[PDB]
Amino acid sequence: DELYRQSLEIISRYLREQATGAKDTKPMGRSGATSRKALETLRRVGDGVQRNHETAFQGMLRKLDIKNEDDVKSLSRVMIHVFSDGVTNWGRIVTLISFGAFVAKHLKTINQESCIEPLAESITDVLVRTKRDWLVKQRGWDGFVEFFH
Ligand SMILES: Cc1cc(OCCCc2c3n(c4c(-c5c(C)nn(C)c5C)c(Cl)ccc24)CCCN(c2cccc4c(C(=O)O)cn(C)c24)C3=O)cc(C)c1Cl
Repeated sequence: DELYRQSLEIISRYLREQATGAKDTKPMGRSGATSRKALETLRRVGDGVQRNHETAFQGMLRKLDIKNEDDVKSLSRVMIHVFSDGVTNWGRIVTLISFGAFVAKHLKTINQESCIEPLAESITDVLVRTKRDWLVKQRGWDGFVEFFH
């Protein structure tokens, strides 16, 4: 119940603060410090990988044809297909979240900023439902931060 809350918190914060250039006006909620270290890891690595995959991400966005929140409810299935099953590791996870961050930037640009919030949820939903057991075998986000030092 709570690990989903933690992950969702991190992703929503990262996506918003990537979309807007701001750094939030408060700290984090319950389990806040681990979530902060995760968010700063994201700050570094997400921008790096987004720069590396600018071409593929930008062409995919060119395809995705996103207009409103209904598009958000219809994109989760493409996200699931691309993230699917097979090789599981932290790099693919940060890549998931990083494409979420680019999508959030774009949504703010088209003034459809309100769609950033369901997006994160969808990401987070797909993130837990598909990797839950493995995440606990990584003691959650602890495996994340320690991996990326
Ligand atoms: C529609 C949508 C999806 C989203 O993300 C879904 C998963 C992330 C993603 C992947 N990929 C994406 C691509 C993409 C496509 C399609 N083609 N190319 C060349 C790229 C870069 C795009 Cl454009 C956007 C997101 C992703 C494919 C290549 C990277 N990867 C990958 C595959 C296999 C092994 C490894 C690997 C290792 O070695 O362990 C490390 N990673 C990075 C690997 C992906 O799973 C997110 C949101 C919010 C939305 Cl709404």
